[PDB]
Amino acid sequence: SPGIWQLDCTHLEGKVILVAVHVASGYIEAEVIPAETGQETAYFLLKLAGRWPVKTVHTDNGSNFTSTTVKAACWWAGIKQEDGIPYNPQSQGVIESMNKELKKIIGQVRDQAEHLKTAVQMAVFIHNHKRKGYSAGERIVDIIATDIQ
Amino acid sequence: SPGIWQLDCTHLEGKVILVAVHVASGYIEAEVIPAETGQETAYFLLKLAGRWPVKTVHTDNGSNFTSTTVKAACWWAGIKQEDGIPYNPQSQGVIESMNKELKKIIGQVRDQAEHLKTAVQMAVFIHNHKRKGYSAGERIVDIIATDIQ
Ligand SMILES: C[N@H+](Cc1ccccc1C(=O)NCC1CCCCC1)Cc1ccc2c(c1C(=O)O)OCO2
Ligand SMILES: C[N@H+](Cc1ccccc1C(=O)NCC1CCCCC1)Cc1ccc2c(c1C(=O)O)OCO2
Repeated sequence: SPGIWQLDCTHLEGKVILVAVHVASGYIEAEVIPAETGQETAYFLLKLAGRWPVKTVHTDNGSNFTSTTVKAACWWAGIKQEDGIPYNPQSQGVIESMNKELKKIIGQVRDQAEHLKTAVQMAVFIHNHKRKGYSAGERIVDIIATDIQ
Repeated sequence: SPGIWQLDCTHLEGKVILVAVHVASGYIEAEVIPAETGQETAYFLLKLAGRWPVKTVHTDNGSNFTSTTVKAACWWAGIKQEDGIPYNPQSQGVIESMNKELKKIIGQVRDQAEHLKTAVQMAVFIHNHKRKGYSAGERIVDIIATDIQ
């Protein structure tokens, strides 16, 4: 559970926002890319796993599950690559709700940046710092620290 | 000190590697950029502060210290921007040592990636996971968790 992350891809402004959610905390990392390719997804996972102890990734679609570049990055970084099949039906809804929340925040900051990627990072900042009581950023740190000890 | 980060800029292959070091842990984030500008530095700090509770940044040089875009990002993200003067002289050496270690790792993985940015992220991963004992990634989590609690 401390090491489990979920990939999520959403669209805005004719661009792609790639998101990794730390399932237990709701903490996120995200990036803007022109389109979701295996190489982009692989690179994003390499970045993520250098930053947090990523043990398992539930991929966002079967193309990234299949992608040999994504598999090579998971091998490199010591990540177990799994499917994202929502055997729990509430998984679909949680991700949907997050995409809607993120897009709403992006709208609230959109005028404060020229480039979409800036607004997305502002949205990541707000999402991770929002107290719900602890923030997602606080919850991820506590979960992993508990796990280390 | 859980909140204190130091910016560091180094060169390789005609490109710039921008590094943020969490001083208390030695944990790092890094990116490759064509050249160090106020705008790239501002964007890097925005990304960083969405991911970790950044209270203070010691900037790497007087141009990023002066930069109005860097100041606007520090304002946006709630970061106190400070100068990077090594009033403690052992600070110069620690960063120089880190740049040489990072470059060493980058050369050990350089053949495993076409693009420099990939090699740099592999080096970030290795650096943060290296046990010296605890790794830098373990230390940063423990430090911040203790601070929340
Ligand atoms: C396309 N190449 C192939 C390659 C080319 C040359 C040497 C080795 C390999 C190779 O397969 N290395 C194993 C891997 C190790 C970790 C992750 C993925 C693969 C890797 C790659 C993937 C994604 C990217 C890249 C790059 C890049 O080459 O820089 O740059 C930005 O997003
Ligand atoms: C240069 N612009 C000016 C701007 C343009 C339009 C609206 C507001 C502003 C504005 O100054 N907002 C205040 C901030 C300034 C810095 C950080 C947070 C808020 C911002 C910026 C900085 C660095 C970047 C960017 C961008 C971008 O516009 O996307 O893109 C990649 O690295």
